Amino acid sequence: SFNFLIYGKTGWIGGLLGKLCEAQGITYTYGSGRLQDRQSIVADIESVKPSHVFNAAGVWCESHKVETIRTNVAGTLTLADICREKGLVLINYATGCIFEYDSGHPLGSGIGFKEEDTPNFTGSFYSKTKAMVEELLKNYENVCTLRVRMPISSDLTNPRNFITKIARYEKVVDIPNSMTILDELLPISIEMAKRNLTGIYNFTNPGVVSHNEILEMYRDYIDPSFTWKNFTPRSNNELDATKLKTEFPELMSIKESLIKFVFEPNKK
Amino acid sequence: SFNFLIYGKTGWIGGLLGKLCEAQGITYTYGSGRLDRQSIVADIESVKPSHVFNAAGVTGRPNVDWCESHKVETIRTNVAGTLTLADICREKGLVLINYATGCIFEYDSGHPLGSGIGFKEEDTPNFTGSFYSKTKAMVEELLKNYENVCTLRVRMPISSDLTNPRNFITKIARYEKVVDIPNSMTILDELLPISIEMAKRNLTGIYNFTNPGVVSHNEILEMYRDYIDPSFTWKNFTEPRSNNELDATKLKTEFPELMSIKESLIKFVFEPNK
Ligand SMILES: [Cl-]
Ligand SMILES: [Cl-]
Ligand SMILES: [Zn+2]
Ligand SMILES: [Zn+2]
Ligand SMILES: [Zn+2]
Ligand SMILES: [Zn+2]
Ligand SMILES: [Zn+2]
Ligand SMILES: [Zn+2]
Repeated sequence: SFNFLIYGKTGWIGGLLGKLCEAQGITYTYGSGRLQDRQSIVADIESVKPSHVFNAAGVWCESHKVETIRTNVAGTLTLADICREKGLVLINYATGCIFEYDSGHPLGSGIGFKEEDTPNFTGSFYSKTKAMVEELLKNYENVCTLRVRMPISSDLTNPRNFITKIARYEKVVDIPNSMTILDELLPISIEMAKRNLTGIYNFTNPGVVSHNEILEMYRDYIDPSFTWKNFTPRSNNELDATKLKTEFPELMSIKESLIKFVFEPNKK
Repeated sequence: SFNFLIYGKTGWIGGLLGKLCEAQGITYTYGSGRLDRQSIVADIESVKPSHVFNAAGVTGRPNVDWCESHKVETIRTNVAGTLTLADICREKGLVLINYATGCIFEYDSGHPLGSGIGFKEEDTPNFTGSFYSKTKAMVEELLKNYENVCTLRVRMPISSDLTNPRNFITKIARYEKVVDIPNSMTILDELLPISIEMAKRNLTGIYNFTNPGVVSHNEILEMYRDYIDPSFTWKNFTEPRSNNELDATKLKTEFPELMSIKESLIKFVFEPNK
């Protein structure tokens, strides 16, 4: 009944999805093909005959911008199109870092950006390009787009993990941010496929956390001797968790979720 | 020396291009490939072109309903296909002449109606409420990253062929009332040859690609009347389409012989149709 075609095997979310699909006992296969060409994708689909498809491909000179366009724009739009022609729900792993605190959603307010909102942080190429694709993907009834931010998981060896970035910085800033606890949200995303959810979902845990709060948990739970300094353009914001929370009332707030899925199992 | 790969034989400009290459003795070929990399990659190796022309659409105001199937259809060809084509050309060192739209700008506080102040290449599209408009702006902004691509902003394209329903003149001449707004416009008969020359000169970046100056719908209809049908009649509105002027400085500097709409209209469109 359930059969998953997944793109991005050499990737963080891609790999974790594979391991998730073992322990869940779900049939899955990693897309051999390349997003850059439609021929590949059509083949994979017709060969694998998937019920759902997952896109975890992806996450500035010309060469690297062009490369990103080829995979994040052309490629993502092509997969979306094919999956639509075929009737397949496409889970599209994307970014929430296209918003930033502003006059209508001020730092410290509790008012988060909603799914329906216009991306207000689009100066950087990556940010703009990500906003462009998200806007375009709205016209694809089958696509479900997930706004992931500053992904964190239970494994601190991962240089991509946000906690291990912050515990490395010389000085750090202290700004509350919406973040994605992978261990919790990734099983949730799989459930979203099963329920055939589509549209945009902010895909962070509800509530916000700052670097100081995360470094405090880090010192207490995993290195009691740890020390950091504070400062006496990146994205900072809250995403509104309402829509994702309505569909998934078991979803945990960040601190509470950092404690269970990340810090308690790494205690030392 | 020259060998052109052209996309869009189906369409207005793409058809016109082919005829110009015939008339000028330039070897050209229309691409079989659907804008499917491998399909395009095949064309480039089969044709071994010196330059590539993307007229894959759409010539002018298009043009149907904006439902999902229709929006998606433009995204597949005008976004993913155009970006795929630009990519392959860039990898291969090939210059790509991309025919596109100027109808992504609108009269504003800093470029007011009647001011003679026109939008520049560098300017940020300010008319992007509608899907088509936002989408073409997106692609245009993205194409800025492909140094081999030459984006041309064509507005309300016009031909000496007054029988062609795509021609802006015959649209307006066939309508009951009309809006009368000064606009920048493109005389294909004059401007299409120039685009062949831009390719020859390996030009790149964005060019506003309308004739210098503006005409209103009325100034045009009056010329229709005195040149083709003196018995012609029309009323106005007393009561959203893109209305703007496009700065022609950059195109004129590169092409001094470029004429303004009115004189270009007279010479290319109306006089050889008396
Ligand atoms: Cl708002
Ligand atoms: Cl400006
Ligand atoms: Zn680089
Ligand atoms: Zn980020
Ligand atoms: Zn809001
Ligand atoms: Zn137009
Ligand atoms: Zn200006
Ligand atoms: Zn280069």
